[PDB]
Amino acid sequence: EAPNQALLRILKETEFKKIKVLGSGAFGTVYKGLWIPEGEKVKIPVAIKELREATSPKANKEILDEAYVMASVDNPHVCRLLGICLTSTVQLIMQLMPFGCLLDYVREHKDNIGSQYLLNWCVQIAKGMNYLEDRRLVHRDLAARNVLVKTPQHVKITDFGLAKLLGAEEKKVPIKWMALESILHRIYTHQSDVWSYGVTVWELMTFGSKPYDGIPASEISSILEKGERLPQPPICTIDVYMIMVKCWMIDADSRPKFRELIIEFSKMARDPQRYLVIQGDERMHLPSPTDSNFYRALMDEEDMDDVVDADEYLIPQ
Ligand SMILES: */C=C\C(=O)Nc1cc(Nc2ncc(Cl)c(Nc3ccccc3S(=O)(=O)C(C)C)n2)c(OC)cc1N1CCN(CC)CC1
Ligand SMILES: [Cl-]
Ligand SMILES: [Cl-]
Ligand SMILES: [Cl-]
Ligand SMILES: [Cl-]
Repeated sequence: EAPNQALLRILKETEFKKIKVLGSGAFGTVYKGLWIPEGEKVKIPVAIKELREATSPKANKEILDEAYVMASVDNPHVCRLLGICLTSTVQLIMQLMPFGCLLDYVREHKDNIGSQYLLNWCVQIAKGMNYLEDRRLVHRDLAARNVLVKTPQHVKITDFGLAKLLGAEEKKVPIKWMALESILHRIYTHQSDVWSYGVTVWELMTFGSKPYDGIPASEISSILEKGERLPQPPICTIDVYMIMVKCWMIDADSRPKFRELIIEFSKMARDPQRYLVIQGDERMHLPSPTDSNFYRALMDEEDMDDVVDADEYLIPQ
């Protein structure tokens, strides 16, 4: 295979300050924060994923795998890794996605989310996945909770901790998002991801409902073998639902390519009303502020005159 000449950047902990906890897990905490590169004179809104514990070697090995992958990708719909910090525990410094989970987002704003937005998120997510396929990368954990929202206009994929190379046979499980071939055979492929992509498209079409809700995960393998699938969402045209259903074929080669899913949804986003029926589609506004005022309250700090988003902070430094 090709040599991987990604640069891994090492940051001083002095260069950045934590501001708020975004998420607390066992063995990890995620901070909203600010980062000032050294001698740069720019301020960069970051999220900082840190391990509370000392190893936890398996946990420690999993965070460095995640940094390895994230450092090795460059795409507008994949999340950037800015660098790592070699403190008592290892920290990942990544671009901050100010609007959070796409999952959280759809539930919080379901009454103000129009068809153009849904169709385009579908297009972008596919594009990210297609980029990962291009790089021979299998995500193995696509879901709406792992898609982050930079602006309402711009989502990016994330959570590469489980990400493996194709055919790697590398050393909880979501289950509901998992292809049948993955549940029975621990087989994972880009077309395995295509399945998870379908379940994600479903999660968005229902504004965040739980797949196979009230069904125990142990049951699911039998359900999918019988021929049962997720129901057709209300807002959902047969055309869109028919796309989901093809992602959920038994024969993974018959499932659509991410290459194709970009094209299909892209066409639908040209006439978004014809493929998704949303009550009051017109008087729907989703607000993205780009003002220097906007960043505060968050990281209220004081003066954000020198903010640069990660996407505008490029290197060779
Ligand atoms: C639905 C959970 C979520 O994503 N909440 C969230 C996310 C962000 N933005 C953001 N930007 C960059 C990163 Cl790396 C993360 N990571 C992150 C944040 C929170 C939980 C988990 C992760 S992670 O996927 O494990 C990463 C690989 C470490 N997040 C955000 O920016 C403001 C705010 C939120 N939330 C958290 C939940 N909160 C209500 C309790 C609403 C806003
Ligand atoms: Cl500082
Ligand atoms: Cl966490
Ligand atoms: Cl500096
Ligand atoms: Cl970058």
